[PDB]
Parts: sequence; C-alpha cells; structure tokens
Amino acid sequence: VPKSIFYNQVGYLISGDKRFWIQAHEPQPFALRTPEGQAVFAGMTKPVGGNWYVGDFTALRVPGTYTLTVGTLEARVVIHRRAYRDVLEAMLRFFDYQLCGVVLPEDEAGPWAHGACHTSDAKVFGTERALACPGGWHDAGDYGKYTVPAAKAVADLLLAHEYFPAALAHVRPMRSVHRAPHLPPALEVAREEIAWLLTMQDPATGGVYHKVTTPSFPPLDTRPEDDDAPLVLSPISYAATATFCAAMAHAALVYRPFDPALSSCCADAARRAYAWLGAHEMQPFHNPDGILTGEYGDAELRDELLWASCALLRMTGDSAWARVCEPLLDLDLPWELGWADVALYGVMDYLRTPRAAVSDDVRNKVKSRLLRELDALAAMAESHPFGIPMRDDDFIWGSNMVLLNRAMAFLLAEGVGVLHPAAHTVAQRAADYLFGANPLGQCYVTGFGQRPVRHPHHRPSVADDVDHPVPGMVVGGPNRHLQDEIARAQLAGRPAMEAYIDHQDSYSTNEVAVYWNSPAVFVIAALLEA
Ligand SMILES: OC[C@H]1CNC[C@@H](O)[C@@H]1O[C@@H]1O[C@H](CO)[C@@H](O[C@@H]2O[C@H](CO)[C@@H](O[C@@H]3O[C@H](CO)[C@@H](O)[C@H](O)[C@H]3O)[C@H](O)[C@H]2O)[C@H](O)[C@H]1O
Ligand SMILES: OC[C@H]1CNC[C@@H](O)[C@@H]1O[C@@H]1O[C@H](CO)[C@@H](O)[C@H](O)[C@H]1O
Ligand SMILES: [Ca+2]
Ligand SMILES: [Zn+2]
Repeated sequence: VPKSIFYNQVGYLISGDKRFWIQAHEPQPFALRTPEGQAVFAGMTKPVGGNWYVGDFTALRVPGTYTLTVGTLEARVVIHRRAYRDVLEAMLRFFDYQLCGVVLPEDEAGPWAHGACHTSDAKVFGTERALACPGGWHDAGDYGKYTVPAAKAVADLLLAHEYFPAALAHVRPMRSVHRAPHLPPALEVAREEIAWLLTMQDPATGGVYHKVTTPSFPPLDTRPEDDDAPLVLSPISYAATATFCAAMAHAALVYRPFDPALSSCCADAARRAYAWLGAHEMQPFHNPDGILTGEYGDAELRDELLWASCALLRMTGDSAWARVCEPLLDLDLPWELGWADVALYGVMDYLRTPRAAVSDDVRNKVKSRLLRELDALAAMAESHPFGIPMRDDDFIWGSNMVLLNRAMAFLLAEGVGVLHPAAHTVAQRAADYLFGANPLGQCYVTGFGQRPVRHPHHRPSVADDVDHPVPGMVVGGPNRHLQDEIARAQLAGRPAMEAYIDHQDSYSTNEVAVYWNSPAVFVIAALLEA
C-alpha cells in the first residue's frame, strides 16, 4: 500500500464521474490545478469507510492535465473527451497480439512481432488422426487454445459491437493482419477466433473438441514460434459443444449484414452442435492422461445448455425453442457471465428475442430476477469503499473479470428494459479500480497508468528481450486464495484487495487471458459511449 493519492491513472471523461481516494483520518481540503499551479477546483474529502476518504471533482469539465493536491500529496490527473480511447484500442489489439499461426509484422506489432506459431496439425487424443486447427488466440500466458473460454471472449466482443459500435469505431486493431474488406473493429478481431472455433467441430458428429494444446506447459521463457512440442486435440466435451453452439448462433446473427458466408456457416455449425447435445450425456471434462494443460473443467452443464438453447431461440426467432429455454430459466443456476457459469448470456439472448416468441409470464419473472440480482450488486457497491460490486470473498483467481462481468451485467440489462440507477456509476468505478483506484494503487493493465503491470505471467512478454510487456493486457487481479508459490510466499495475511503481486511467476494473480480482456473491452466501450 503506497502513501499517496489513489485515482484513475488512465484518465477521466469530461462528462463522467471524477473521484480520487486517500487513506485519511478526517476530511481534508483538496484542489485541482493547471500545470502552472492555478487552482480551478476545490472541495472537501468525505468518509467512505475502512480508512478511506474520497474527493469528488465531477464538475471540473475543462479538459487538460491537472495537478491534484491533498495535504502534502500530489497527483497528475487527465480529463479528456475520450480519455479511454487509447486503452480501449490497446485492449482490443491484445487479441491480435494473441493470434496463433499468423505472421504479426513489425509495422503492426512493433517489438512484440513474431512469425507464424503452432503451424503443425494436431493429433486427436488416443488416435493417429491428425487435424488442422490453425488460427484463433493463445488463451492467456500459455499457448493453448481452449473452446470454453474462447466462447465467452467471442460473446463479449460481439455484445460490445452490438451495444457500443460508435465507441469501437474510434479504435484500430492490427488491420493489416486481417482480410479485406475490413469489418468494424470488434468484428474484425473476433472473426479470427470464430474461424478457428469452426475448425474445432468434429465433421462426423457435430461435437467440439475441448481444446488444442501441447501435452504440457512449455517454460515461461518460450517464444511462440519456438514452441515446437506436438499439438493434441483433447476429447470432445459437452461444455465445448454447448459454448461453441451458443457463440456460433450469436456470431450467425451479428455477422449477417457483414459476412453472409460466415453467418451461414456459423448457423449450420450451431445446429449440428445442438444435435450433438441432444444425443449425449452432460459429462464434465477432465484432463486425459498425459495432458497437463488448463482443464477448464466444470461439473454444472445446465447453464451451457440454457445459453445454447437461448442463443438459437434468438438466432431463429422460433417460439419452438422457448419450450426448452423456459424450464431452464426457472432453475436456481447463478446468472453469471462465465467462463464456467454462463447462464446470464442465455438470459440475455432470451430477453433480446421478440416478445411474441416467448411466454410473457416467464419473461416478467426473468426480468424481475435480473433486477433483484442487480439490486444485490448495487448493495455490495454501496458498502465497498471503492464503490465496486465486490465483497472480500469475491477476490478469487481472475477477480478483475469477476468485477468487470458485474459492471457488464448492469450495462447489458439497459438493452432489455432493466434500467438500474447504479449502472453507470458501477461501470465508472470498475474502470477507476482497474486503472489504479484500489489499495495497491495498481493499474491492472500493461502499458497504462503511473503504476502499470510490468511483469505479467505471459510467455511472449517473458521470452522476448523487451519486458516491458505487450501493452493493453488486463491481469487476473488480487486472489486471496494464494494459488501460486509467489502469492503464498509474499501475500499471506494481507487483505483480499491487496492479494496481488506484479511478478512473472504469479500466474494466480498476474496472468492475462482473452476472456479477461473481453469484458474490459465491453465496459470501456460503454464508458466511451456516454
Ligand atoms: O489463468 C488463466 C488461464 C491460463 N490458461 C490456462 C487456464 O487453465 C487458466 O484458467 C484459469 O485456471 C484456473 C486454474 O484452474 C481457474 O482458477 C480457478 O478459478 C475459480 C473461479 O473461476 C476458483 O474458484 C473459487 O474459489 C473459492 C474457494 O476455493 C470459492 O469461494 C468460489 O466459489 C470459487 O468459484 C478456484 O479456486 C480456481 O482455482 C480460473 O478461473 C481460470 O481462469
Ligand atoms: O510458470 C510455469 C509453470 C510452473 N509450474 C507448473 C505450471 O502449472 C505453471 O504453468 C502455469 O500454470 C497455470 C495452470 O495452472 C496456468 O494458468 C498458466 O497458464 C501456466 O503457464
Ligand atoms: Ca456451467
Ligand atoms: Zn501459436
């Protein structure tokens, strides 16, 4: 914990909420000054609990770089029309930096450029059958490509395009690595993952392979193109087949006016996968023998079936699908945004389907539960000193994604008539927290803020002789369970929000992931929209 001002290190929007935090004993006056020193704003800090005081400077609407002074402390804050444009662009460019089997040239990727990796065909587990499944994204700090979390990352990017296309239109991905005519930014980027996902479906059965990885994780020092271990397609799984089905039905709808062929191919692939679900058992995935990579296991598969049924309900607009969706919507499943508990994606597809195709009674019950869920998140946010919908127990592996999915839920609800008054405050507080307004004064994104992430658990950043890591990567965040040797050694006894370390070996607090950047893209695009 530093003895300084805690603020949004990326910046503040002209029209947005503006807040800073300080550990204090009582109210203190504060001032905002031009870089010359002239005061433009003055106020008093106010208590918010657990040693924290806040200062609100929302009314300062003139853009510039300001010196914020409180007691003997000083901080440089930025107010701008589109303060989050650069970070949003970097967060979307992260997906292109994760591209597998693709040359990333220096003119696009700069020092983190590299040649095509993992170009070999993968062997289907326990057979001699080889299969080509190039492309898509390296999942995280490792080089595996896993179906289940890939579906969430795709769904998030598609949702961001559907909700905030104007905000996304102001950002540029690695345009020259993608096929012309160029699609809008979120669709341009997500098409790479959608194309790889299509190669993961078994043509014979419609089932989808759980993942393609090497048998084990290579050293942290491994460059993408030096990872030459043989690739293995882990068996087909119910969770991979269902999440694929839902992500494909969603892409079929979104790509309809942009890529008719992709849309038609996705729609067909979604139907063949749903046919596989009807004929197979809800069997949880477990790593086969000799496969030591990310399992992405899950004992609860009803939420994945809910998402697949609701996604096809919306894709087709066919009331016949509500027969399967509605009993699933009645279950006491958590309504979350993944990677393991995906029911809220299904709830959203159901609520976004024309009203005529569904039971009005079920629809109203669904909308009421969503409102009650948001009220509970709002109460958590009300009692938190940083105003984020989190409790100490929520600071688990990928706590930044836990937070961002919750900000996402408020924003998603606005498109389906559930207008919670706290939605925009939560979105702003989640961005503030991610960018430095937290007990560690840590900006949880590489290459941004005054205290960026400098040592992520990310193979290309470790391997290169740059580190200085790849920019725009959202790290997992504080995890109180101390799920790595570094976290256990350095973070024992520390509060839940301080359970983070910027060290390359801390995979449990300092790794990156495509499905951690994906809700960040959605949340940041929402704020930019205004
Ligand atoms: O780290 C990112 C990727 C890197 N690529 C490989 C891939 O396998 C890895 O994925 C991560 O792999 C991790 C290791 O299994 C998963 O970590 C688990 O993440 C879960 C939440 O998603 C944690 O579960 C929570 O833990 C608490 C008590 O143990 C409970 O209060 C919570 O109920 C529970 O959900 C588990 O402890 C935890 O081990 C992550 O979510 C998942 O993001
Ligand atoms: O840091 C490299 C490995 C160290 N010891 C065993 C492995 O589990 C480590 O690899 C990391 O494991 C985590 C899987 O649990 C994973 O989330 C990271 O992607 C791996 O690099
Ligand atoms: Ca599940
Ligand atoms: Zn690769």
